Formats: sequence, structure tokens, C-alpha cells
Amino acid sequence: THTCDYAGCGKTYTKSSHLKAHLRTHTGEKPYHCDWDGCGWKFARSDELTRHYRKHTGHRPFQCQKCDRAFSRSDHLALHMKRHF
DNA sequence: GAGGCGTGGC
DNA sequence: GCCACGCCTC
Ligand SMILES: [Zn+2]
Ligand SMILES: [Zn+2]
Ligand SMILES: [Zn+2]
Repeated sequence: THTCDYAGCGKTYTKSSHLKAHLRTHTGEKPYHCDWDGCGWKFARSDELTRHYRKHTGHRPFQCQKCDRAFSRSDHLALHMKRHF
């Protein structure tokens, strides 16, 4: 009942604010700008900008508690964990 | 590993 | 509107 009434889009969202995020696919709007010296990258989604900053910093906050390997995202770790059993 | 994106608690 | 879990497809 939160329908994306742009053009012929068939999409509805269970949350007014997810529709707004989705509308950015039709407008190109990227409100989230990388502030890394001389970089210039921008994103439609804040969490995508977060993943980006992890390239720059090489921060990997997700540490496997069973080996040395670390990850930038939790899903990568979860997938890796399973490989341990 | 990486990008896109649906989602729900806050 | 943040943020982040997590799933999908490559
Ligand atoms: Zn749409
Ligand atoms: Zn950057
Ligand atoms: Zn491990």
C-alpha cells in the first residue's frame, strides 16, 4: 500500500520510508557522499557508503572467532563460519 | 568478495 | 531517516 507510482513501476513497500529509498532508482539521487580526500563517490544508500569506506580504510569489524580471518560484513562471516563445521 | 536491495527496530 | 541483518545473483 506504499506503491511506487513512478512511470510504470509495479512496486509497493511495507513502509513509507522504503518507498522513498526506492524512488532513488528512478531519480538517480545519491544523498550519501564519500568524504575521502579526492574520491568523489556518492551513493543512493547509506549502508552502501559504509561498505565503500571499508575499501578506503580496510576496516573489517567482523572477526571470525575460530580463525585469523576477518570480514567487512556480517553475512560474509556467517557464510565463512559455516565452513568451520 | 562485492553490489543491489528488502526489511524491521530504533 | 539511521543502521544493519541477511538474502539474492554474479
Ligand atoms: Zn519504482
Ligand atoms: Zn571514497
Ligand atoms: Zn574462521
